[PDB]
Amino acid sequence: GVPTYGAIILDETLENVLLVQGYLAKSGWGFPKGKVNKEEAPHDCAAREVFEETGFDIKDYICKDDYIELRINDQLARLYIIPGIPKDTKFNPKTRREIRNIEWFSIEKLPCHRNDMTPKSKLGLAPNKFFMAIPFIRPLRDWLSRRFG
Ligand SMILES: CC(C)C(=O)/N=c1/[nH]nc([C@@H]2CCCO2)s1
Repeated sequence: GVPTYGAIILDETLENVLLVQGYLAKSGWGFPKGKVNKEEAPHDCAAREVFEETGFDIKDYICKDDYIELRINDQLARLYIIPGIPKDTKFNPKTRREIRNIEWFSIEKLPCHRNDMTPKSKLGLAPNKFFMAIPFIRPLRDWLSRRFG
């Protein structure tokens, strides 16, 4: 699978994260990210995708060693951690044919797993609008505990 790159943007209090909502198969909330172009460096891909999806330029704030990376279904997604961005920043996608909405979310209120259906004696997981973000939540909380406190 082609690698994807993006960002986890936090505010100045470290208790809110910026998520974006797409359409159709990307109809829920997730971190801004996308697929790398041929010959494009990881940091340049992350900045390009975040600016296309949010209108905010991270290039002068990326730190090379500060990211969370996951391999899901043999595809690799790497999100650079960007703290300290003011909550009154004006965010605007480049293409609203791809992005429905942009919002801050409390990290402590976000889910870190989906719920089962054991009350119905049925296998699988119940739907949740944060499905694309959920895999990053626990590793982000653990990263923030080790780096800050
Ligand atoms: C109404 C809208 C915000 C919403 O929830 N969209 C979803 N689309 N995909 C979902 C399911 C559950 C997780 C796996 O796929 S949830």
